[PDB]
Amino acid sequence: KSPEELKGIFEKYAAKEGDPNQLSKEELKLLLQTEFPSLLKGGSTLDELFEELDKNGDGEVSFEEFQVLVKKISQ
Repeated sequence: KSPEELKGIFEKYAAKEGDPNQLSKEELKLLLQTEFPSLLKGGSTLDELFEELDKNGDGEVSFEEFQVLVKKISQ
């Protein structure tokens, strides 16, 4: 999906919890389950993936640091 579509997705799942800008594990899980069910395991198991994506180290994943996932996809 284009970065734009991925933004749309990011917003969808983020907003589904409430926070528009930042995904928790659950938003990621549902996101991944719907759009990329492999990636729940693939590359890294969800919990580890979350840490890997959360470069800023707050816990929850912003659209910017979420680009690490898109990088992984590109790889």
